[PDB]
Amino acid sequence: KVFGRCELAAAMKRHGLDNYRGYSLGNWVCAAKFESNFNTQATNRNTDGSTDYGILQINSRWWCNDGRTPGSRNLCNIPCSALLSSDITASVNCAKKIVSDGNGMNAWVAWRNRCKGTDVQAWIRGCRL
Ligand SMILES: [Cl-]
Ligand SMILES: [Cl-]
Ligand code: NA
Repeated sequence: KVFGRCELAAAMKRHGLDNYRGYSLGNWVCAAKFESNFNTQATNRNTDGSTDYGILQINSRWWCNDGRTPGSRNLCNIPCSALLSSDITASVNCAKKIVSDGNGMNAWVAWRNRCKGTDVQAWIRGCRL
């Protein structure tokens, strides 16, 4: 499923990302945009053999099991495919675990590179929340 920008902002809030660990909703929306273009089914192979999945491109090296990332962990205790669902519950929950891991959203390199330091409020501007 490919969400609309305001559609994704509302769902992320309903799912509690709003100011989670101090990250306002616009940070999350911004990250989702650049990681997956708002597409729950997005996947990309990393040069190390791991793969990123879903709207926030969560990695199989650490967070989910996809059965083909040797020596990896499954910290979110979920199969990576659950991160590709129209239902963003597993991606949201696993994202909360990641942002809580001590480096916050810097875990998302694309957030650090394209959102951090910018006016992220623009991502939820216009949206009824
Ligand atoms: Cl594996
Ligand atoms: Cl932080
Ligand atoms: Na894994």
